[PDB]
Order: sequence, then C-alpha cells, then structure tokens
Amino acid sequence: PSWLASALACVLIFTIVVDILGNLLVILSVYRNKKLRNAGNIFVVSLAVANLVVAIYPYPLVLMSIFNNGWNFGYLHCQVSAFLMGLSVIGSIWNITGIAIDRYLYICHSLKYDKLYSSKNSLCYVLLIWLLTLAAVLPNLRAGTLQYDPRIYSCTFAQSVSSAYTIAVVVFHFLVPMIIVIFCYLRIWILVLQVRGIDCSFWNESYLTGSRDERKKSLLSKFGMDEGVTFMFIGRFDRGQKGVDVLLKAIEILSSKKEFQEMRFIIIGKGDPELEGWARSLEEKHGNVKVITEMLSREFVRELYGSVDFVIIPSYFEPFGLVALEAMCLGAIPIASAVGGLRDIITNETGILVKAGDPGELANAILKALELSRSDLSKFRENCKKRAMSFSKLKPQDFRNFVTMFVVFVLFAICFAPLNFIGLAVASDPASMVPRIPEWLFVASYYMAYFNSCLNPIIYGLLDQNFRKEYRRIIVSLCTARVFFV
Ligand SMILES: COc1ccc2[nH]c(-c3ccccc3)c(CCNC(C)=O)c2c1
Repeated sequence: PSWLASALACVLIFTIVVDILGNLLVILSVYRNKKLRNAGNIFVVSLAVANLVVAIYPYPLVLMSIFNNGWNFGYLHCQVSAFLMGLSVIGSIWNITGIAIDRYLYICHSLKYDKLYSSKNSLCYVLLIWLLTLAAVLPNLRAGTLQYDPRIYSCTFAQSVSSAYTIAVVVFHFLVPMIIVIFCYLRIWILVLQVRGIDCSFWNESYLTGSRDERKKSLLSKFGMDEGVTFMFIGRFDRGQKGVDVLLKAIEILSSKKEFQEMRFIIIGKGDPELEGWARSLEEKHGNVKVITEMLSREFVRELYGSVDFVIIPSYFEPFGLVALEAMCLGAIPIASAVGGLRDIITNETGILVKAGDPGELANAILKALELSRSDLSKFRENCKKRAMSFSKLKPQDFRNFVTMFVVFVLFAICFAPLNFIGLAVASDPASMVPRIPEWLFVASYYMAYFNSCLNPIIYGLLDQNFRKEYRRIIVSLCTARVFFV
C-alpha cells in the first residue's frame, strides 16, 4: 500500500483547512446575519465548534503520525488527542439530535399558534448535551480503552479492548439518536405533505348553499331515509387496509341496540365483492343503512362532507390521511382510529379517536358520538374548521432549511455507519474479528468519519441561500476591498 499512505495525507489536509475556515464562517455568518441569528441556530454553532475542535489539535497529530508511521508523542498526547475526538463526534450527534427535535417542535407549534416558535431554551439546552457527551466519553481514560492504532496512524477508541463499551457506544450514541432523528424528520415530512395536498379553495364551505340541517334533510331524503345522526364511510373496500370490515362488524353490534333506530349510515366504496355483499345485506336488512358502490364526483363528495354529522375513518394503516382533514374543512367531525397521520391531524378537541381494528370500540365511539346535542356539535365543527385552516396557513412557507438540516444528518450517518457497523462485528469476538475484518474497510470507515468534520460548511453553502449570501459578504468584506479617499 505505497500510494495509499500519501492519499490519506490529502484527505486530512483538505479536512483540516476546510473545517478550520468553513466552520469559522458558520459562527461568523450566524452572528453577522439577522435572518440566521435566531436562537434555533444556537445548535448549529455548538455543532460547528465540535467539528472545529478536532482540527486545532487531534488531526495535526494524526497527520504528522502518517509521515512518521508511528506515534512519536507522549502517552498524554495520545490519551488527550483521543479524548477530544470523542467529545467532538459524540457531541456532533447529540447536537444534530437537538436540531432534528427543534424543527419538529417548530412545525407542530406553528400549527397551533400564530407567533413563530422562539427556541427559547436553546443555549441552556446545549449545556445538557455537552454534559451528556462529557459523561459518555470520560470513563475511557480510567478503563484504558484509548490507544494508538498503527493502521490508521491515529490515537482513538480501541473497539476490541472491551465489547461492553463498544456496544454501549454503538446503541446509545448512534442507534438511539438515529432512531430519534429519523422519527423527527419523518413526522415533519408527513406534515409538510399534509400541507402540500389540501386544496383549500375546493374543500371550502362557501361552495355549499343553505344551512346544514336543511342540506342533511335533503341528502337523507335523496336516499330515502328520515332525519337522524348521519355517519359516512368513503374508502375502497378491503379485508385489511381502510377498514370497511371493522365498520360492518360495528353496525351489526349496534343493530340490536335501541339507539340504532336514531342512526343513519352512508357507506361509499368499491373493492372486495364479498364485503360489498356484506354491506348490501345490511342495506336490505335495515333502511337506515345505504351503500353506494360507484364512483362519486369530488364535487358531490364535498357536499356529503358538508351535509353529514360524522365521517368514520376506521383505517388499519393510513399514512397521510387527507380524508380526515378534507372532511374537517366542511365541518365533518371525524371518528377515526389512532394511526400515523390521523394522530398528527385529529386532536382530542376536534374529533374522536379509536383503537384501530376493533368493532366494539368503534361501536362505543359511534354511541359516544350519538350522545351529543345540537348545541354541543357546533363548537366541534368550529374546532374541526380551525384545525384544517392551520394546515393551509403553512402552504407558502420556505421549507428549504428542513432539507439543509436533514442533508447534514444524512451525510453524518453515511460517514459513521461503517465505523459503528464494524464496531458490532469487533464486539462479537474481539480476538477473532480484529484480524478477520478487511483491512481497507477499517481504514475507510475511520477516514470518512474524520472527513465529516469538514462537510457541514460545504452543505450549508450549497443548500441554504442565507449562508451563501453571507459567504459572499464575509469573504468580500475581510479580504476584498478597503477604505480609499479621493
Ligand atoms: C465513547 O468513547 C469514545 C472516545 C473517543 C472517541 N473517538 C472516536 C472517533 C472519532 C473520529 C473518527 C472515528 C472515531 C470515537 C468514536 C468511536 N466509535 C466506535 C463505534 O468505534 C470515540 C469514542
């Protein structure tokens, strides 16, 4: 591996200079730019320090130790250069975990309130992380798991010294954050999609005509059944997806009760012809249950939302669930099973929540829904309308900062995924798998993780226009131009 030594010098040389100047601009830009000066980006400076620390002291020692092919400094230099690298890399996730949490709170808050989320505790909240990162890394001095490795020319955490410490490192300081940050950004993506796909000019009460009671008496008279509390299912028919099967079991459970007489059901959809035969059966047996097996226009569906009292959404899985939100626009109060999407949308004040896949709990919800007077429903419909209106409030917003912080996270995971994956293979049998693991894969896994300390400024430049507009200002002020009297 002759040239493979010289190459490893380049990678660090790049990494140290880019990290030094790059993350120096990131601190400057946040202090210098009023748009980037918000307290939510306190985490970005804390992260840019963590990146920037390992280029002042550790990577210099490791760069020299490549050209030496050996450690030529003290054991303290080895024990301390290793220690700062751990304060960095562990702090760099737990910062990134904070950012992912911060921006989840930012979206959820801005739905519920009309005065931007302030990130009020962020400086105080950073000091919890740097205690958490100092508490996790500090035990490795006394246990003696920090030692020089000749393959990577560096002093670092030896995985093979104790598999108790590696598995604890890998689970608690990679897999636990990885799960938190995926969960955060996934639930953000659902909400930003729910925002994207809600046509407010279509799903609007304006397009309807009279009062509600009159429009309902019309709709029910149009199907040939009397006045009553009306319920509506509208989703394709299937044994386990959108949940028409749970509804039909629930209607049979209700049919015997005295309170059934005061109910009206309007089932819409097409799919399993046996479930269509089961629904058509309940149509023939009871005149208060109507079943519509063909394709209705969204024009007409709008009116049904506008006319009925409740919309039943008994879905097993339902990732986005606009059907709930669209219906709330026109005062339809959803009774809907707790699912990702519906748990985000439906609050406990707007509509009713049910344990998914249960005829009895759905029936007792329909019974709970029934025991509700005309005056009591008015506020529910108001809350439903206010709730759907908050999703359209976010439609024109700039969502690019979510991408910039997510791309930070994605590139982090890529760099440290190998090192943590290897660290589990080492943990299985330290004696066996230190030689058995491919020797290039060990070297690559480490030098990506180092290279990650120069990547944050490069990403902020390309994706966030405020940072790029400030790199122009920061660079063109210091270096470019000066005073000059004519
Ligand atoms: C928790 O104690 C420490 C203590 C010091 C540490 N230094 C590094 C490291 C820094 C840059 C590139 C590669 C590894 C780790 C991270 C080591 N993680 C694994 C799975 O081996 C580290 C951990």
